[PDB]
Amino acid sequence: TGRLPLDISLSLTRFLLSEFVPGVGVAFGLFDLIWGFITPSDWSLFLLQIEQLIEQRIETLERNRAITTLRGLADSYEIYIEALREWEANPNNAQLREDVRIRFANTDDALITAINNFTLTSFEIPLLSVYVQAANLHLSLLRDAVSFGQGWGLDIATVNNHYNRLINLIHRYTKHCLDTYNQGLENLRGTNTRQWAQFNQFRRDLTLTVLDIVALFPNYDVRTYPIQTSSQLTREIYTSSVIEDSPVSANIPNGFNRAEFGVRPPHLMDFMNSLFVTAETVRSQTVWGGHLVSSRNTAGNRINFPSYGVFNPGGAIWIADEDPRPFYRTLSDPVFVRGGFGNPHYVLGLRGVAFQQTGTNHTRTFRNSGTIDSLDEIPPQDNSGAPWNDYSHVLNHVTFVRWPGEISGSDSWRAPMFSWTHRSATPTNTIDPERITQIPLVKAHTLQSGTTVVRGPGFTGGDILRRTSGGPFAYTIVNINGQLPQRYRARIRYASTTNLRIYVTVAGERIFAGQFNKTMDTGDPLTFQSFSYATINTAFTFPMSQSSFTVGADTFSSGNEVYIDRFELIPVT
Repeated sequence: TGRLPLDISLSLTRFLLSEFVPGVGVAFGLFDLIWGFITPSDWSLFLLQIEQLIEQRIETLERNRAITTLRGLADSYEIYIEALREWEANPNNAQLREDVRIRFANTDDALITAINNFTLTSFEIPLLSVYVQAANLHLSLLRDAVSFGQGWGLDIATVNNHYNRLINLIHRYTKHCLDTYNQGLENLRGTNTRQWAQFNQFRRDLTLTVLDIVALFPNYDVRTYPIQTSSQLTREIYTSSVIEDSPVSANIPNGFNRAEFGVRPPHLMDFMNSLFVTAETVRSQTVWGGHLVSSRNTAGNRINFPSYGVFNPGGAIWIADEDPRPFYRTLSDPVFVRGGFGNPHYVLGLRGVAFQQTGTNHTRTFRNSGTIDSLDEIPPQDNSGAPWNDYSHVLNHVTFVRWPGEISGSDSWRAPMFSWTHRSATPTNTIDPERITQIPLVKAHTLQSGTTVVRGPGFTGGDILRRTSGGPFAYTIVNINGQLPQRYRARIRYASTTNLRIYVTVAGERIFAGQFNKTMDTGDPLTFQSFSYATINTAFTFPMSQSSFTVGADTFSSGNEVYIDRFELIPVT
């Protein structure tokens, strides 16, 4: 099915979040999930998805070559995997060492060629999801050369050069993907709701098939991540059947802008657990007219949002009240109905929607279910026969945009918009003594005054925090697994226009700090290279299994800019 690239990409994301371990495991994983699994016809569906979004097919001859190249890569990687497996079982065998060195080089060269072919082309945009797959495999292959090169018989300078290449290529490949994605998205920027639909489908599909993978490229830095690491994707993606399934552009002013207004501004993460909906009758059609969401932050404190649309507590429909299990699916029944000679105006709304719940698969219904299935847009990350366990995303929030055109001779537009977060972004923050644990700072529960959440540059997997003067950034509650006596060090992924002090406060008591360097200049676009890792030298323990953890930065002139993506806890053993 044409959904295959989304299915495959989310299964890969699942793997790269949950199985990034030292040894041959990642190499074997990529073979089992992608390169040994996808057929040529399957690779064609990767191209097809983006060709359809941008309404531009890749020119036939070049398209056929792309598929040939991908088939070539799978053949080359298969041979490498076999040599790698044989070598690992008997590493002192000189023949097996020579075989894996040669197969490594052959696959390296093939990927270099493939990536070049997908860059020097007028079809960079429709080739972008096969680019990200070739790039991903290349980073994995170089990680293997760094991890195993000495064992294979590569000399010190060779292994070091492959490491330097690996770090450079994380940058180059990130930069290609974001430049290409940014262009593609601007190309679809428009005026109308129909244009917004296509724009948002592109955003969503390329988040799932490209940006999610790019956000995990840093994990391939095996010198920075020499034990198992766990990432979280905290970005939201949006669905809206009212906007995306309408046969017509809504007759409303600035419809694109009004639809994009329903995307929440950057914020610390929160998780809906209550939803109440008011039905409105407009020009004879009953639709979703407004609603009330309530949520919990990562500390478990309640956040009560002002109601959306026109919400009346009386006769509200209960979808959820303080329910700890989120929804993984919507089944939407939109209505697009106009009169005829006299009354050419549309009502565009949601007549009914059913929600189905993670774990239980219980259904909660607004009026009735329909046949527009969110799983077609945001599919499971696995297939066990149970989407309610296999889901990739949970329903994080519901927004609502409206235009009461019935007042003034235009369309009656009532559009609920559904915000989905990747299940990796859990409603609480957990530190594990056997992992480098990555906690995006948007998983904080309170900002210091003067700290703002800003939209992420696109390659971090979500939003980031910014200050322009010295102070604490934000306050986080963490839950520590295992034995409190485990020592950790804190490592901060940051960008800064200035040298500065970065510190963490553990449980409100002790503050550990280091002096770190400027990484960029004021105004520079953020790239992979803008970010560095600040390792605070002092190892510490948590005094309680639930502890506060503050990240701050100090000792610089106001009007600089300091950005923090995430903190990491490294177990010291």
